[PDB]
Amino acid sequence: MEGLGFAIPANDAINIIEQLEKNGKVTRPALGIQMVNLSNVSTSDIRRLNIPSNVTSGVIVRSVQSNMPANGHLEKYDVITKVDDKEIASSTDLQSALYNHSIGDTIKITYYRNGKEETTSIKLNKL
Repeated sequence: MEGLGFAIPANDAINIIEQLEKNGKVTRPALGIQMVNLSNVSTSDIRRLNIPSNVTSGVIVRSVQSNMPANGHLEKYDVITKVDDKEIASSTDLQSALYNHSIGDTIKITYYRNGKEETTSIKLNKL
């Protein structure tokens, strides 16, 4: 009967020489990806897509960082047409808007590959 354990925390070497002023975690947010509009939102992009109407053209990735998200979540081209339930057209427009309002906020990117709809959730890094 009965039972005694330990209830003792980890060791403490105490070896710090910096006051710092920030936090830290395992996985952090990222959004350092370069993209470009299909063609400045033109009729040519419409036919290239399939049969849009509410979107009309969009943005396509052409430079992934460490090919992390492109590893599978998205293709090399990654043609995103929707972002955070919002319509886009130019990488500079969506990038500026995102970095403008809602800092460090999480958004959902919706792209299409060979007529195959594919959406993924990604969190933008603040500061």
